[PDB]
Amino acid sequence: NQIDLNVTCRYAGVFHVEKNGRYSISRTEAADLCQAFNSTLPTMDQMKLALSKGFETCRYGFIEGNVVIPRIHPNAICAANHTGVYILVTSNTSHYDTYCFNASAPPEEDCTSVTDLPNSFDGPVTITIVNRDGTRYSKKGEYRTHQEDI
Ligand SMILES: Cc1cc(C(=O)N(C(C)C)C2CC2)no1
Repeated sequence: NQIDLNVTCRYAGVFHVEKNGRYSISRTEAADLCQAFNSTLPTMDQMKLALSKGFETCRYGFIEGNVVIPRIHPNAICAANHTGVYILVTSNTSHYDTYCFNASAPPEEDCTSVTDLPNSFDGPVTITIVNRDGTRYSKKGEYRTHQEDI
């Protein structure tokens, strides 16, 4: 009973979370997952400030109100070569990665590793945070509050 959560650097408190190496998070699960990191889904303004500090990914993820990809450099296979916060307009499907916002993180680029999941609750799952440098933090718990996300 295991969940892998790949996380990034934080930029103005904003970071990306990919679950189990595939698009697999619902919007309800995303809010709960960010809450386990004492975080919330970013607002569009928070995401734009993070972009300005150096944040970009090549993955769709929830923010408050939309699913987006922050882009700095144009790349044909990432958000159709767009720059800025690219907003997903048309999709059949509901599951993506998520972004999260932690207000207590440093104001600009923070590329230290994540070493805690501070607000998960009691449960049976081995949750492993996987940093980009491969370092891992694991703890037994749960973060999903909606049964249909389990
Ligand atoms: C202590 C401490 C802080 C971190 C860290 O990188 N975090 C990021 C994801 C905002 C916070 C939620 C735990 N890891 O350990």
